[PDB]
Amino acid sequence: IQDLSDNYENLSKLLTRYSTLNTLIKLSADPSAINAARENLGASAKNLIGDTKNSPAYQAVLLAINAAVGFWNVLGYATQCGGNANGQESTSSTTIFNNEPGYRSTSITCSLNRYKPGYYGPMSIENFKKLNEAYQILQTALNKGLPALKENNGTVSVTYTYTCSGEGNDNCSKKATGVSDQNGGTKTKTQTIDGKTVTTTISSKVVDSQAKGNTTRVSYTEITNKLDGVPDSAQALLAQASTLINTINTACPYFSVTRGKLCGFTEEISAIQKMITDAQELVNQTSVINEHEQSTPVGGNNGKPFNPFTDASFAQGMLANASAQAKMLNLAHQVGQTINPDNLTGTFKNFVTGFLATCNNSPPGTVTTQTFASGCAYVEQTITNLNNSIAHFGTQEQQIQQAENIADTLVNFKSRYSELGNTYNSITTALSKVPNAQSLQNVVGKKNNPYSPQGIETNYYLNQNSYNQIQTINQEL
Repeated sequence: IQDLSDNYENLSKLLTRYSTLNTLIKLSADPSAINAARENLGASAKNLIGDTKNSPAYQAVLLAINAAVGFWNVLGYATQCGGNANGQESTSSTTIFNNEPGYRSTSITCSLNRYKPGYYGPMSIENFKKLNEAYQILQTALNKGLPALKENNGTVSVTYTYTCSGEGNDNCSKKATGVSDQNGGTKTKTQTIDGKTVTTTISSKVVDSQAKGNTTRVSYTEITNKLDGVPDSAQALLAQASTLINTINTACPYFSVTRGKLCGFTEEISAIQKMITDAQELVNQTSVINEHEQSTPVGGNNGKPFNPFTDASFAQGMLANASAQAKMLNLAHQVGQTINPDNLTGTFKNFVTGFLATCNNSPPGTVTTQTFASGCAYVEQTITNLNNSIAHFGTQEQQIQQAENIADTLVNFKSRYSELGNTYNSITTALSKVPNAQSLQNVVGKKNNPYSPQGIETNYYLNQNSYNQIQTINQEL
């Protein structure tokens, strides 16, 4: 019998594929099972793109965004910045950006002079402005709340200010800001973001050192930026998060809390770039689902019985729909795994547990004097809510898998049905090589079906009892 262990192994493996294929074939030949799977796809799609708390897709998008914001909240205060316009070194230019996580301040001050901005040096004012604008947009949208993935018409208004002090400072100058007058001029432009018409209003105001309220006693300009109609959407915010982390990686400025270059946090930046990319690909799947609705009846709803060989035009779209939902769930889990401290070690884990997933500072998008050196982007809570939503989606995931399997079977029905017969033949052959042949031959059987109009000439059967015994013997050897 010990010489029959490979025989029972092959027989057990074939019978499992036989039963799985047989059940899948019977499912995909049944219009009621098909319509139940198509109805499940519609409901799980509505949850994926319509929910917030209970959508793993939504939670993963929020996590990728918050990891980027929290990364800058940890390191922004220690980041060296300064200089003049177009990355030129400055003599005595002090440029302060408000609503930024500075050291014991709600502002980051850029006042490093006599050093040219660049890699491993100070971040240029041009790069900080690019960084700051994305930071303010993200924080304002996160404060309002990221809408569900199906939402394409949500907007926010974003307002932020920066001041220019010191002799020779051309950062709040006209060619930099492109206004007109600096003491009272204002400019209204339009910049189309993600297909949205965004109205931008830039204002300039000069405050001489003599003025009641100017406790700084240092003649300074103030630039106020007002963006109207900024898209608050998954795709739009992921692009802003991409701009934030990539501006950090591109400028790679010097920092000192340890000291070095910001792009030296190579593990953190690689993780955030991957999470943003995975989240963007996750969001891209919504249009695949949108263009493949499963609501309309199929079959199987005409005069004659459903034929899986000819009445399965809908299967390709059903497969694309289920494929997109499975891909959304897998990518959502991938975003969690990338940043989850339980999967990290060394310096990367210490960064997440000690800094990114904490908050010394409170509504989302809040900048306080204690924000610095802390993530303050609810990274810890979002990881928990993402994994909670994945567990909540377990039943729906299973239904997506079944739908996927049914749709894949219908697309390849001729080949899958033919594989079922070939598997039956390999089983009967393998049965002839196990001793005392006429004992368990009941395990598989087939009957011709002439007067059956589904185009399926042969029905395949399986003795669940004899199937069970063969599996136990296989387990015994």
